[PDB]
Amino acid sequence: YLIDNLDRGILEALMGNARTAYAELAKQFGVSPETIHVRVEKMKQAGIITGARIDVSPKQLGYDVGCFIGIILKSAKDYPSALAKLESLDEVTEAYYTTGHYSIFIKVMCRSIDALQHVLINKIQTIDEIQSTETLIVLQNPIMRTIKP
Amino acid sequence: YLIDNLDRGILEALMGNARTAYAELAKQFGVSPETIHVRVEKMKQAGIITGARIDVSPKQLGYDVGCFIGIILKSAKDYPSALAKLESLDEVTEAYYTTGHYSIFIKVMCRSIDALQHVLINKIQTIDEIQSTETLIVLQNPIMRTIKP
Amino acid sequence: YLIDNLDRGILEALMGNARTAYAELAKQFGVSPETIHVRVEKMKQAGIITGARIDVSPKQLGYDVGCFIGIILKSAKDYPSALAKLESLDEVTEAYYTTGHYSIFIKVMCRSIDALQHVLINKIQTIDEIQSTETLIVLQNPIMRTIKP
Amino acid sequence: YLIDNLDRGILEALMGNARTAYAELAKQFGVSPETIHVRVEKMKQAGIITGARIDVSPKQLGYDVGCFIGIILKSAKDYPSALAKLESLDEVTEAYYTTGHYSIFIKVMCRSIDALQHVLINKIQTIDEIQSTETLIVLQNPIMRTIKP
Amino acid sequence: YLIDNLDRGILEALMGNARTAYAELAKQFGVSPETIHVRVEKMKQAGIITGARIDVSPKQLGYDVGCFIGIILKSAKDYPSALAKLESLDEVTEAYYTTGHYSIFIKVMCRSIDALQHVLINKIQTIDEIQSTETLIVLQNPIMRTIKP
Amino acid sequence: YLIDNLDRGILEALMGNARTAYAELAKQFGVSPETIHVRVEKMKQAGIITGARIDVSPKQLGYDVGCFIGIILKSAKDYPSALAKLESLDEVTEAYYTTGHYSIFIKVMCRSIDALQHVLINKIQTIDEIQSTETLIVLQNPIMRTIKP
Amino acid sequence: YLIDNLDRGILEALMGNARTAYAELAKQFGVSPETIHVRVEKMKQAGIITGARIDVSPKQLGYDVGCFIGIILKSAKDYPSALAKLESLDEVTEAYYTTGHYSIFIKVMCRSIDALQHVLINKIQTIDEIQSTETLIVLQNPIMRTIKP
Amino acid sequence: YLIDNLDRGILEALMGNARTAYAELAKQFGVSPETIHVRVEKMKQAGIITGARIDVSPKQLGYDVGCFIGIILKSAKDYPSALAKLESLDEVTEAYYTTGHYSIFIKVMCRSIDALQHVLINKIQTIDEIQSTETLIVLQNPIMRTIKP
Ligand SMILES: NC(=O)C[C@H](N)C(=O)O
Ligand SMILES: NC(=O)C[C@H](N)C(=O)O
Ligand SMILES: NC(=O)C[C@H](N)C(=O)O
Ligand SMILES: NC(=O)C[C@H](N)C(=O)O
Ligand SMILES: NC(=O)C[C@H](N)C(=O)O
Ligand SMILES: NC(=O)C[C@H](N)C(=O)O
Ligand SMILES: NC(=O)C[C@H](N)C(=O)O
Ligand SMILES: NC(=O)C[C@H](N)C(=O)O
Ligand SMILES: [Mg+2]
Ligand SMILES: [Mg+2]
Ligand SMILES: [Mg+2]
Ligand SMILES: [Mg+2]
Repeated sequence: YLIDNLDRGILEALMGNARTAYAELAKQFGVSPETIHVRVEKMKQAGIITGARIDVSPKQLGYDVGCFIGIILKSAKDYPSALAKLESLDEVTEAYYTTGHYSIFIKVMCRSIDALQHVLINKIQTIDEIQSTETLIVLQNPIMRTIKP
Repeated sequence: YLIDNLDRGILEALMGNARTAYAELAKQFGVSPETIHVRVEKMKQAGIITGARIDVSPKQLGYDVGCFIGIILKSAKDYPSALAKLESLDEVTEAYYTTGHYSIFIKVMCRSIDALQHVLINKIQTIDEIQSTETLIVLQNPIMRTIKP
Repeated sequence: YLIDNLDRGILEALMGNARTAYAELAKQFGVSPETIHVRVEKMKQAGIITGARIDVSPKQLGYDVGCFIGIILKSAKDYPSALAKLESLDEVTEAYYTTGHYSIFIKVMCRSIDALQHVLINKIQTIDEIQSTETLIVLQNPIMRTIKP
Repeated sequence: YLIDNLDRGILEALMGNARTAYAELAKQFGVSPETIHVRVEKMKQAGIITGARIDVSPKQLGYDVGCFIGIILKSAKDYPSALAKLESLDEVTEAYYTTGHYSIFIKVMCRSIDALQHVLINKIQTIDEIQSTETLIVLQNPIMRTIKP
Repeated sequence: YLIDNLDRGILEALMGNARTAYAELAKQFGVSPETIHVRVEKMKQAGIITGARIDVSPKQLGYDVGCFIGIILKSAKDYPSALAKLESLDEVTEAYYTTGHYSIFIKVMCRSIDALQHVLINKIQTIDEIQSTETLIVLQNPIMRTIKP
Repeated sequence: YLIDNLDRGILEALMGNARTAYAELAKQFGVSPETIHVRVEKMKQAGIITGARIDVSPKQLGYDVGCFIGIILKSAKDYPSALAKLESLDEVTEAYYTTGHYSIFIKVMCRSIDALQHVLINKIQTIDEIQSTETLIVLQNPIMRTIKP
Repeated sequence: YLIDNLDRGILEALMGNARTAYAELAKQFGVSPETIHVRVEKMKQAGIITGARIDVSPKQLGYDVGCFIGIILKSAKDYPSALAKLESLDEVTEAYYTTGHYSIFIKVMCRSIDALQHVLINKIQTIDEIQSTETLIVLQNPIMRTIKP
Repeated sequence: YLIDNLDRGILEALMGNARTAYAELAKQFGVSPETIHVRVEKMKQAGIITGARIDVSPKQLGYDVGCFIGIILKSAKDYPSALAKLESLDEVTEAYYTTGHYSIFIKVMCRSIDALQHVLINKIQTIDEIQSTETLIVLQNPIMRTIKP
């Protein structure tokens, strides 16, 4: 699905506030309230727009220890089953199959280093395909934002 | 600012759909349409709720090359100045001060390897504090989700 | 257990000399010999004060080769049993579960490199969960001190 | 200064409790209350005994973040000057010149990751000799003990 | 087989264009069309000249993602059988037994990172002798040429 | 410029022998001696076909030491200037800007380790941008071949 | 066995030439031909002097490729048996149990990279305890000498 | 200068004992006392035989700390100047320009870790070209021997 500058204008608007009214964007882009409705709806079926949701701040919820963990597996064919075990875990918010040293690269979000220690040892490291982990503790997270379409 | 099980119930709901009706949640948890408005508003002044926005899929917008780049600097004191230069780059969506080998650990989102090559050489590696970069290219991103509060 | 500046004053005093008399600290902080007795006793049940002991110098006892060893295990779930085997060894004075490359990070204190070689090969490396060790020999240990509460 | 089995017997006792009575040890080993006073005093002038102090638990005093930091310098001759700057930092409890990758290997003791981040950026990495740091965060410290002489 | 400067002159000529006529090189080097024919033929039986072929450009055929992959095997004796499995794959254009970290170092030529991901996971990583891969994605390939005999 | 199965059929043939007759291929695929001339000529203006050349074996010409060298630079912005110096070296047959640890990844082809040592010290490492090199020496090169389009 | 400056004087002399006559050293150090005989003989039973032998030059015997190899074993307890297999090999001239990454660090002396390749693959890498090798090829060996007692 | 089986027979003999009699070797191989004198003398002018010297054991002379040090330089062109400074150090017994991570790979022979620490800091790391050292300490040296020609 290709994308007008009308589509981009809508996305910028609704990416900053989901509740900015379609009738205000019509006035703004010089189109009808109705095309705006339809543009948005095409982008939903395209899979571009995935939902409207409140954004939350994990830190102000007391997640003081976020980290990335590189997982090294005992053998590389083990990725699909390792992944299946990891995904059952709520502390794992992201996971990637990347270049470089690691088989899997994941983010886990934890409340304390005591919590992180319990997850590593008892939830992640017990996963039988896993030979080693290397976790990179976030001490500061100054930039967090979005693609600017 | 500590939260109770009503605060969580509200969050779980509005993190799935920003647009669900305060009036349904009132019926759901057995409370007043007005306590829900207020709880949400406190979490806002708390900084727990940061906004209501539509979520977008970069893949569907043609961002086929996600990467994490680890930045190593000429000397470690250089971190504030390198950060300042990187944050002006819109292709940098995230940045972390972490443990381990790198000074700064960033995500860039790009459309192609040709684009990514242009950004590395022209925008990132032209930054004068930066000794070397190591980019980890995402081939697969099977888990992307949120803290489940 | 929280801590006055009376508590800190006592700790500084008794951390430099266990035998500095309670009746001298009373004079010094303008309290009774009896509160000092009781402050110390609360900190003992708190677990803050762990004991009074003579400090010894391993070097003047002929421990010329101290080292840290990073242990890499064949698989990560192996930590609890590896640790249980290590702890039986008197040359292992410390052990840590850390971030980074190693599964376990330990200090061993030895008299000579001939001694260190015998321990590595015959006591540590015979531990069956262990795939590799990497030992960092201390050549100089210029700072050794304490948290300053 | 070489030690016999009376010297060890004395050490083992006073390393467990600084306060045990010379008079009990005399009865224990079958010697004079006065030879024990003297043996201890020689070990003191030998530098084998360095003091009698209370031991403190950092954890109970709220030091939840222990770490080892490996320091890499811009050039290796810089070791004496970097050491001098680090030793003025009270959060650095230990420092080693070791083998392997790092120029200086230090322990810092901190209350939180927020504190540790402040010390890294503001106190440690502002040291001008220092190219990069690599900090290993302690998640667990199951063995902490002494040479058993 | 040793090599005149006549041999080199012929090779330079025919390395730039296979179709440069033998009767033009005769004029050029002051020999007969017939020795040129025979020189070339000796170099063919020597194995120096391996063929005449059109050179193609993989990039203009839409190979946007070339890479090198370092293969680490579970055990080193495994090289011959790993290699035998790899060679069945058309995306593997080169392979080397090198010094350094890797057991095998290979080039694979792919159309997209989606393609590369499918090969890694399903063709290369399924090879049972393989413990890990590390792939170095080519972002730019500015020099590609030949030995200049 | 997209290609059909006639374009591939032509390529497969002329990549094996540049000299096979357009007239045989016409009979082979059931088309005109003249459409084959034209298809080839379009692929030429497309840049898909770059030439017809004889292939040479470096081994048979006495190049016993092939190597890949990873170049690390003093600062990453230095890549264009280091590249320019390397490309003047005829022993450098290939060069890549890749991911991972190195700034530039090159192939050099040499006759002996004595030669290779002379090139490293005298021609490559004299380049002023270059902090360090890491050369991977080819001991075996069992697969060398082409994209199979 | 402790060592006079007479002992050192003899060793320097006989280390440069085994055939420098005892009666010349007597004149030189102002002692008898007979003490010199006896000094040397004590050092032999001490094990200090191990033999008199011609020194050879491997390079002028056509050993163009010397190397060090770091051996990584599948598990660390495997050292004694790995070593026993290695020692049967004539190309292995030295072996060390060292700190750092490798289980065993060895020197092998070879005539060519073709020879080195055959040894690695067929003699060293077939040793079943071995997971990986990393070989450091000597390109230049400018200093080779002796302790100066 | 190529050698036959008489040349080898001579070498094998005199590499075991420099002092065995030319007259016994003549009887042994069935040749003239005089051809043996001559063969040896050619190998001398060839540079194959470099001397006859007594071999010494460093261990028995109290060298308990052998090490290999890998030297990394600030820039790679610095190799000739760093070498020149190192070769003036008598504790450096060997030095190599090798492949892999290090610029220079050296052996130092030392009596204690206290000595080795003094040499590193005061003699080696004071060399201004040197960014960092990595020393591998020998704990065991089970194989030490010669090419068997
Ligand atoms: N995630 C993976 O297994 C990819 C692997 N680290 C590579 O680059 O080859
Ligand atoms: N980002 C930083 O500079 C922190 C550094 N990687 C450390 O662990 O010490
Ligand atoms: N000690 C451990 O297993 C922790 C591990 N090295 C990590 O950082 O993931
Ligand atoms: N601390 C040092 O500078 C010693 C260095 N890491 C070495 O092993 O050579
Ligand atoms: N390809 C190999 O197995 C060689 C190995 N990486 C070495 O240098 O020892
Ligand atoms: N060649 C480069 O500078 C790219 C670098 N190795 C990276 O991955 O970021
Ligand atoms: N050779 C060994 O196994 C020693 C090991 N590399 C260590 O330093 O712990
Ligand atoms: N000693 C050197 O500078 C050579 C370097 N280690 C390389 O492999 O390229
Ligand atoms: Mg959102
Ligand atoms: Mg104490
Ligand atoms: Mg060709
Ligand atoms: Mg000798």
